[PDB]
Amino acid sequence: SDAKASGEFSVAVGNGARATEKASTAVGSWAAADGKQSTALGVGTYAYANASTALGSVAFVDNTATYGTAAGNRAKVDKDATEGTALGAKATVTNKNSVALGANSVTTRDNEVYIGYKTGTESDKTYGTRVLGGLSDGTRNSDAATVGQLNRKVGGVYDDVKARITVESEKQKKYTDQKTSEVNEKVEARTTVGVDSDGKLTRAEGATKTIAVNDGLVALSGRTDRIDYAVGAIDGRVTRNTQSIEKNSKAIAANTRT
Amino acid sequence: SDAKASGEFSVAVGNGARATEKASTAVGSWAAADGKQSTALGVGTYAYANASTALGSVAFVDNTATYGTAAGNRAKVDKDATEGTALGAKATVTNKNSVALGANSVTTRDNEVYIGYKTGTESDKTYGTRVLGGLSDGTRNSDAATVGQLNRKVGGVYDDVKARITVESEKQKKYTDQKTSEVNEKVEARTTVGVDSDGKLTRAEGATKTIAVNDGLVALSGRTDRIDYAVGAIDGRVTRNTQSIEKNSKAIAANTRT
Amino acid sequence: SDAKASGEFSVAVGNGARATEKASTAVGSWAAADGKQSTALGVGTYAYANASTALGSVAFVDNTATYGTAAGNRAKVDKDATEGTALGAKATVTNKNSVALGANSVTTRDNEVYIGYKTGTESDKTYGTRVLGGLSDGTRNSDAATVGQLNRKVGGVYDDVKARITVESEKQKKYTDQKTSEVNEKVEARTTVGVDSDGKLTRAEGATKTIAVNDGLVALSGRTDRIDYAVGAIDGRVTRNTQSIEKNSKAIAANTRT
Ligand SMILES: [Cl-]
Ligand SMILES: [Cl-]
Ligand SMILES: [Cl-]
Ligand SMILES: [Cl-]
Repeated sequence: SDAKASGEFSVAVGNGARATEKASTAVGSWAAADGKQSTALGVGTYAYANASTALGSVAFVDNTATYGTAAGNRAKVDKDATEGTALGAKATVTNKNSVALGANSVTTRDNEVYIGYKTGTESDKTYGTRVLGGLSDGTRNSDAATVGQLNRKVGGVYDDVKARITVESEKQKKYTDQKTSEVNEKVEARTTVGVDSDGKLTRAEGATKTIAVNDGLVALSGRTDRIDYAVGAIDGRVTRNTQSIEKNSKAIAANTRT
Repeated sequence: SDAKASGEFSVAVGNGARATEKASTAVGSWAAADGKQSTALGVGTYAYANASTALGSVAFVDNTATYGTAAGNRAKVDKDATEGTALGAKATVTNKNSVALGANSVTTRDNEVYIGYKTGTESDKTYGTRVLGGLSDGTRNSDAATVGQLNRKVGGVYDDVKARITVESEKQKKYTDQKTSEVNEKVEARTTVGVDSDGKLTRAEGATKTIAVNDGLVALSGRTDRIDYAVGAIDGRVTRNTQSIEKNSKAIAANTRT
Repeated sequence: SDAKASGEFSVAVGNGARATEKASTAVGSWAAADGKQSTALGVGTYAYANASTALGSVAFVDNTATYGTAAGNRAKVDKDATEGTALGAKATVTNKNSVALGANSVTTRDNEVYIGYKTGTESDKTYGTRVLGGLSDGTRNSDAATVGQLNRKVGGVYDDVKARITVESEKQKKYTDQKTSEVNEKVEARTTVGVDSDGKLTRAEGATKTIAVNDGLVALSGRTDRIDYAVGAIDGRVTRNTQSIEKNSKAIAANTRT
């Protein structure tokens, strides 16, 4: 039917191609550039929105998707996805200001770059994921962190925590030793007595022989037992002496004359 | 005025289009491909640098930006941005070997991929950011780390640290018990005495009754008090007996005759 | 020789250009679009595979690389790299369903986006890396984590671990104090005696003066020494008294008459 270049500055090349708005360019049979400053390249390629660019056969930018850019066979920026950018065959942008990066890629949120993709004939999953490589370590808060950075950051903190736990355990050992020692000092100061050359108990301070207070008590109690017996035995003797003395006095008096 | 294809192998299509260097291609009214192996597609699209490619109306590659690639309406690779790549409408590359990815995107450093973007009519911020989705977990040090990886790596270390702190606290409990027990063993060994059937103090080892050394001392001191009194009382009696005996002897002698 | 548009819906523009399959479009001298729905733009640009798109002079998609998309001077999707996407001058995709993003970029794995690149005249390294900026914090497990997130996540756990170590050290202090105190209570209960107004030993409970059991034992042993001497001395006296009494009795009897 065409080619028909009806817009100002417009160019249309190929059978059926049409460029119908100002500054539109359509190149490829049946391509259509129906937006202002729109560009369509390839067969059946449609750049319908203002400022849209569709590159590759059957690439598509919806007429509502102002500033949409689609590159690759069947790459698409869909309804309401203003400023969408689809990069790769069969990539699809369905969100504003987002990027579907890679063949078969999709978008899921606005203001997003998405590198996951519609899986084909072999996955139970709806979307597959892509590994992202070739990164320098991020420096800014909004830079991507690498696996290397993650490991080093986590490893460093892990070693620092190991180290702190060590210091604290040593502190607790030292503490218990000093606190336990305090009580041991008291025990030692109060529970021993020195023993003399002749067995006399003395202050433990700088003494040759040393014994425990309980042993000293047992031994001293034994001495007391002996003394206790003797005192009772002597008492009996003294009583009998007294009685005999008074009996002698009486007899002396009787001799004298009573 | 044109179209003018003056370079070797050059092609120019559209009113005013020009392709002026070897292997240049300009397609679109007023497009210009002025670099060697340069390609311009769309109205007013300029590929000025050697090996530059500008795709979409008003896309632009500065003549100094050798190897610059710009795709999307108004996408631009600017002065000195050699090997720049602008992907999306109004994307701008101002750094060497960098990529402005997405509509409105910019670059800030050389050797950078940048997915942040010039914000429009509604932000006090100069640049907005984009969330990046669809990643497989990175495996290499220069791979991107995912949120999933970050959480699992940090969570695992966190649990490991919990576990270590537990082991160490239990070690400190066990330690204090054993150290505190040592002193308790000493206290117990030195501060008790066994008590006999008849009250005799003995070694605490395997004794029926047991008392504390201080109680034993108090009780033994009381016995000593009693003995102390008795010894003094007996002494007085013995003194008086002696005096009476000597008096009797004198009287006996007087009876005898002195 | 050409231009030759021999495919259905095909368009070829430029000397030697050829579009030889259904829905193929070749624009640029010596360009070739030899795939179904293939599109080649620029001088010597080859879109050989079905559904391939090659944009920029010398851009190339291998005939086996179905759905390959290459944008930029010399950008290439190579043998067997089906669904490859090369974005930037001299970018090369050698893996299925992968993206070489940026000038000089490469791919290393299938299902990968790669932003590292072949270094040129000044590196001993084969591949350079690119910093990735402009990210919003990831929310999903497959979102990219930012440096900001990594730091905050790691910092928060680090503070939490600090805090836990503090609590546990305080627990160990409190524990040792209470356990050490228990033994101190026992020591104090068993190792002191009260001293009376008149020196009498009593239970330490609510006493004016207090002394240690070992000191009390030493002092009590000294009293016992004194008593021990006295008992022996008194015994000698009592023996002598007895002997004198019996001698007096004998003399009294002799006086009486024996
Ligand atoms: Cl005694
Ligand atoms: Cl006597
Ligand atoms: Cl007498
Ligand atoms: Cl007489």
